Amino acid sequence: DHSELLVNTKSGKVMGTRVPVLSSHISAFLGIPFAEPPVGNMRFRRPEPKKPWSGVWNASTYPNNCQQYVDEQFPGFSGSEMWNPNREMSEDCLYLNIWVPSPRPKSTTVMVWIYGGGFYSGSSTLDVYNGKYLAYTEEVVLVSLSYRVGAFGFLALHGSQEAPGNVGLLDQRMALQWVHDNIQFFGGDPKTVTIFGESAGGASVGMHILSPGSRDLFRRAILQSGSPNCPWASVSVAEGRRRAVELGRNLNCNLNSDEELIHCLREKKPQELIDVEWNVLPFDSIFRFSFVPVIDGEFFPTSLESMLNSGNFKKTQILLGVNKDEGSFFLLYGAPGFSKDSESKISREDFMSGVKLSVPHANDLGLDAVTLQYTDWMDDNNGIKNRDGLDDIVGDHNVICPLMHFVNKYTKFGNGTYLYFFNHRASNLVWPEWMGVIHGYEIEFVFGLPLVKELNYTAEEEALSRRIMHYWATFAKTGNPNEPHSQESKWPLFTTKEQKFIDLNTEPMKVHQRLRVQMCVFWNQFLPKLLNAT
Amino acid sequence: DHSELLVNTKSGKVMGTRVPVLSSHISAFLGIPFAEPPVGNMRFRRPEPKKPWSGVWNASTYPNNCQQYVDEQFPGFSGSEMWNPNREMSEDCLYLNIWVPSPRPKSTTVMVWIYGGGFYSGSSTLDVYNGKYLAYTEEVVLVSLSYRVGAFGFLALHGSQEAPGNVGLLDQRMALQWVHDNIQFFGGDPKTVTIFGESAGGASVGMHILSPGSRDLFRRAILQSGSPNCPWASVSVAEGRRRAVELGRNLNCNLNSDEELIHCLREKKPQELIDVEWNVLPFDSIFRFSFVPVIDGEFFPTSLESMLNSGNFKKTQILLGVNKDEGSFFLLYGAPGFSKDSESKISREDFMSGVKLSVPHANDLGLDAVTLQYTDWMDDNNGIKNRDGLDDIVGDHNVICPLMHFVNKYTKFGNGTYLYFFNHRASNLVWPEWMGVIHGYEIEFVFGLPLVKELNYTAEEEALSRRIMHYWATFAKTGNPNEPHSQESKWPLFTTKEQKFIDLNTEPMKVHQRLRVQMCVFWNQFLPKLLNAT
Ligand SMILES: *[C@@H]1O[C@H](CO)[C@@H](O[C@@H]2O[C@H](CO)[C@@H](O)[C@H](O)[C@H]2NC(C)=O)[C@H](O)[C@H]1NC(C)=O
Ligand SMILES: *[C@@H]1O[C@H](CO)[C@@H](O[C@@H]2O[C@H](CO)[C@@H](O)[C@H](O)[C@H]2NC(C)=O)[C@H](O)[C@H]1NC(C)=O
Ligand SMILES: *[C@@H]1O[C@H](CO)[C@@H](O)[C@H](O)[C@H]1NC(C)=O
Ligand SMILES: *[C@@H]1O[C@H](CO)[C@@H](O)[C@H](O)[C@H]1NC(C)=O
Ligand SMILES: C[C@@]12CCN[C@@H]1Nc1ccc(O)cc12
Ligand SMILES: C[C@@]12CCN[C@@H]1Nc1ccc(O)cc12
Ligand SMILES: [Cl-]
Ligand SMILES: [Cl-]
Ligand SMILES: [Cl-]
Ligand SMILES: [Cl-]
Ligand SMILES: [Cl-]
Ligand SMILES: [Cl-]
Ligand SMILES: [Cl-]
Ligand SMILES: [Cl-]
Ligand SMILES: [Cl-]
Ligand SMILES: [Cl-]
Ligand SMILES: [Cl-]
Ligand SMILES: [Cl-]
Ligand SMILES: [Cl-]
Ligand SMILES: [Cl-]
Ligand SMILES: [Cl-]
Ligand SMILES: [Cl-]
Ligand SMILES: [Cl-]
Ligand SMILES: [Cl-]
Ligand SMILES: [Cl-]
Ligand SMILES: [Cl-]
Ligand SMILES: [Cl-]
Ligand SMILES: [Cl-]
Repeated sequence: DHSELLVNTKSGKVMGTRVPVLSSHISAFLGIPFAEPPVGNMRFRRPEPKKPWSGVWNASTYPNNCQQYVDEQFPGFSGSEMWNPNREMSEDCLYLNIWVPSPRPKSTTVMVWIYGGGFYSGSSTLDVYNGKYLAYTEEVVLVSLSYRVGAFGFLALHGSQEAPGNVGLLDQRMALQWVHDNIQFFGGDPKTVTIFGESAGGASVGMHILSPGSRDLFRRAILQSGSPNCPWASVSVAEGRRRAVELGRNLNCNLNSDEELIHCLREKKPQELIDVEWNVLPFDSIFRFSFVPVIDGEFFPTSLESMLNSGNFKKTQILLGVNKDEGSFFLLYGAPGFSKDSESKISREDFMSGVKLSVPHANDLGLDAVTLQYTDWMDDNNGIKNRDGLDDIVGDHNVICPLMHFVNKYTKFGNGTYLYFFNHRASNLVWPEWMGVIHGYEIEFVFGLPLVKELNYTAEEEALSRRIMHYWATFAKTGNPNEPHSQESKWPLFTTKEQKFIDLNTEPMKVHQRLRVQMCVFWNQFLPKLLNAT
Repeated sequence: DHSELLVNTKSGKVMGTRVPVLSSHISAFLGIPFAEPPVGNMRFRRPEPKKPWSGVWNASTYPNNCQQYVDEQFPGFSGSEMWNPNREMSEDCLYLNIWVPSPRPKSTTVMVWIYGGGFYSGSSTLDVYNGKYLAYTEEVVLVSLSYRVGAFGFLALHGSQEAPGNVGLLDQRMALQWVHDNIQFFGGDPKTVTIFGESAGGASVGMHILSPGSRDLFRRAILQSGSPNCPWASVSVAEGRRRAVELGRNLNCNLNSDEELIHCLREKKPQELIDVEWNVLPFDSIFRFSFVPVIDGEFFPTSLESMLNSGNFKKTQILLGVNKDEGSFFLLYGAPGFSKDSESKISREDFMSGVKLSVPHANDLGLDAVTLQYTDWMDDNNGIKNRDGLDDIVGDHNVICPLMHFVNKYTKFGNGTYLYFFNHRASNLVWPEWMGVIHGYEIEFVFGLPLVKELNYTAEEEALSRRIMHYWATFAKTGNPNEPHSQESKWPLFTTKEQKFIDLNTEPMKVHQRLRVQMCVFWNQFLPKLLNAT
């Protein structure tokens, strides 16, 4: 072993690059391969382990981003473009990135990031995901993986082995297997790996907790604005098949057999599958994505609900939470009456159009039930109330209530739960005020962007980012976000009985209980009973 | 014409009695017959007009009270005994009472009182109904009628003419016909008659507004805590028949034909029918009575809802309202966990037992819907919240929301609506504090008991009674409760658009809007759609 930027792993030697960070420096090994390129006849198939290489792998520059739908609703606007691929797109995209403190640690806490983006998009190379601030400030080895999204990672024709489904989840598991096998050479302790992600990434984290084939590969888990049981996170095998066939029908494919269909889908260039991706959804809806995990009986033994009830899952500690206005993004992009440069005050007619779009699987009784629940009939024509009420409908149904069901089911068997409610609106936010604390905007605090002066955050925001980075890192390290024997206020543990949680903002810590119970009893207990009876 | 206490009517001469009232005096003609005694083969039949008499009728003492169930839940307790018959009970009970100012007016405003008591009880002779205070203070001719209740006034075997149903309503209409024909001789103006009643009496008033055969007999209407469309106020002809047959089955009657059944029921003494009256209800329930008006296609042309929608009803002015805690009486008497001498804090189990009892016709989804709606899940085990929530369930479902539906349907076609919310708890109340402002306790203010010193009301309460007596009387007289060109605050008119109403207490008048819309949209629009779909 010669240099600090050279590391010999079980797959071959890797050469990194020194990176500047807050007046200091650390090491980064970017673009390390963990699977063979899922190209050609490999498209839609399970990932294959990367064949070991001779010589030295150049790990000094980020890798390609997986083929995905690109958002151009607001061309040039940073608010939306900070999420788009910032590297060239390619089906050859299964790589991982590692940020190592300097000098190289011997056996320190490890954190693996799993990006979100509704399983149809996402990149490990985004600026808000730069792990050098976290690695540096908290001295953890920070890993960020990648995984096939869209049809590429989730086209599902159950029964077939050419496109069984969930391969994007299997891509994640292989990156986690590689971390388990090689993170030691980078100074990481494979027995103290914490996986964390946001949105589809948080749902993924929860899916690795559930899937028996993934449990042994990590120690602890953090989930941000995502839960495995989210209504948009999975589909039955019948629906997945139905959508795969419909995708084929959009490309004038032969539909006589799975082989015919799959072969045809494999002959198409990437952008061709992406171009008709959204045409397969079964309803006019928001917060619904075409290709997602399928409850196959393999990666997922049984229905998610029976697994949560039987305690059929990994038991450990978890730290999770949600943002105050999870729904605003999805209404801005597809609900009538909402627009980026307007206060978007909503009319009674658009409110109702929005309820229909938000609970696509509901019948009329169900739609009325929802409307009754979120309408102030003492002032039903208040455009701001209609807007905010619709925002909460989308956030409660799609993120918060599903996470609260998961939190409650998990706590009965887990070894420690820490729940947070993130409600701070960034001072340099480019989105309109009506969107509030947006889906995905706690991430910048988790990765420490506020400590970077040029980004223009207030001093209190830098403080908030530090507390957060330290809660996350201390939790990953010990199973508890609080410092042992500290003076600071204690984030209390979430219990079945007390159900406490804390707010996460620039104000002095404050503890609360039963996060949105009223609305969540509606969403998790009532509405489903109603839909199953009618 | 010789004396002030002697009056010659179209039915014969009547002799009254001078009565003392607040240091002064007035005349009272008590026990005037308006129908032939519905005795013997007359039981269950339509009322027959009283055959004119020779000589002078002694109208100096109250008449008998109709045969009815007598309440002995709290023997000796005034709170419950002030509602029980205070005269001997008899099937010979169709009489009316008149209080005439002195000196006798020539043609003044007339008010006719229709007592309540769920159509199974009630008397025109109760102390809280003494009309001398109102007649005196407001100089109106005050009439109080009587009508058969229980099986006697509402046994219904549609198709038959021996017991067609609604005869108790027909008893009321005949008393109103007699007032139309003879009130002139007592100084009353038959063209300015206002009918008013509480509970079943208020529902009756609304039924006379609906029934084309009753409309021409009165000018205006006042309804207190009752509405024709209340869930307990009527039954289909099938259900009435079903209950009449079940009553017969309780007395070991022959059930082969209506004639057999009716003849048998006619051979039984009164107390025998009363003794098994409650055994015919179809569900374990509260706020439900055995024999009530039937939607027969005669007195009621069509369903109450289609009549309200088509505007098929008398168009005039109406003044109506409800009390703050309508449900407490019915929970005290039959819901588990409630008792007279306890604070009655309710357990989650009794709350649920109570929901079942309160919405007897509901399936499980419906029961859950109700529970979800009235449960504070942030503190579901608060015994006081469970108690009060259950109180509102009973009041909203049985009185307030049905009245608000009626108010809204009526206003689209009426000539003026005045709505009130009575929320003052009497200072000398003998019932426990948890019952609040009880069903039936605004009556004592409407009849002016507070002006009687010996009854122990505060000075402010005497003031409240006077404003109320004067709103009622001024409304009966002109169609508007407000004084023309007055300094006092104005009770605004209730409109389809603004929906304003006022509170009625000892505080300075205050106007509000949309009385209990949130809960009433639930009860009037949502729940029924839910029950009709499931
Ligand atoms: C997490 O699991 C640990 C170990 O399974 C729990 O610690 C045990 O707690 C019981 C009760 O105090 C003791 O009898 C054992 O000796 C403990 N083991 C050790 C090594 O500490 C711990 O209580 C669990 N924590 C939570 C929040 O459930
Ligand atoms: C109650 O009815 C009366 C009479 O039908 C209404 O009075 C009429 O109002 C219109 C509009 O102002 C006038 O053109 C008529 O000349 C009025 N008639 C009389 C004799 O006043 C009155 O508006 C109605 N009130 C309510 C509250 O609906
Ligand atoms: C590593 O590869 C990148 C590819 O563009 C190149 O820019 C860089 O100079 C290379 N470094 C070495 C030592 O190969
Ligand atoms: C009227 O009848 C009642 C019946 O008890 C009696 O007390 C009263 O004295 C009678 N008066 C006359 C004049 O008949
Ligand atoms: C990761 C993000 C945050 C918002 N921008 C990115 N795009 C997207 C789409 C869906 C989702 O749930 C989450 C996301
Ligand atoms: C008239 C009263 C007021 C409470 N005491 C009398 N009894 C009774 C029963 C039912 C009802 O709706 C109303 C009543
Ligand atoms: Cl920097
Ligand atoms: Cl779903
Ligand atoms: Cl096929
Ligand atoms: Cl489709
Ligand atoms: Cl859309
Ligand atoms: Cl739950
Ligand atoms: Cl929950
Ligand atoms: Cl921003
Ligand atoms: Cl802005
Ligand atoms: Cl930023
Ligand atoms: Cl909940
Ligand atoms: Cl007196
Ligand atoms: Cl009903
Ligand atoms: Cl019969
Ligand atoms: Cl029965
Ligand atoms: Cl009962
Ligand atoms: Cl209504
Ligand atoms: Cl209404
Ligand atoms: Cl009292
Ligand atoms: Cl008391
Ligand atoms: Cl009294
Ligand atoms: Cl309403």
